[PDB]
Amino acid sequence: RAELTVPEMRQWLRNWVGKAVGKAPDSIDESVPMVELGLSSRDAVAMAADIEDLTGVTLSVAVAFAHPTIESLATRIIE
Ligand SMILES: [Ca+2]
Ligand SMILES: [Ca+2]
Ligand SMILES: [Ca+2]
Ligand SMILES: [Ca+2]
Ligand SMILES: [Ca+2]
Repeated sequence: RAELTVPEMRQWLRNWVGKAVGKAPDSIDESVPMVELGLSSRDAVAMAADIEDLTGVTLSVAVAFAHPTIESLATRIIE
């Protein structure tokens, strides 16, 4: 119960996207492709750095685009 969980990772991603695009985190759709959320390439760089600070994982292009939705990405980062 101590480790970072998938619900926690999902929430953190919704918060991040919500702040980047100016929307309530609860309104961020976890099933759409993250390239359709209104994130910029600059956002991707910043989010990748923030994920590495949160989890110690350096996210590869391969992993991210093979898990291209918030819910699938969160599941793969943790799991
Ligand atoms: Ca923005
Ligand atoms: Ca707004
Ligand atoms: Ca859904
Ligand atoms: Ca660092
Ligand atoms: Ca791994």
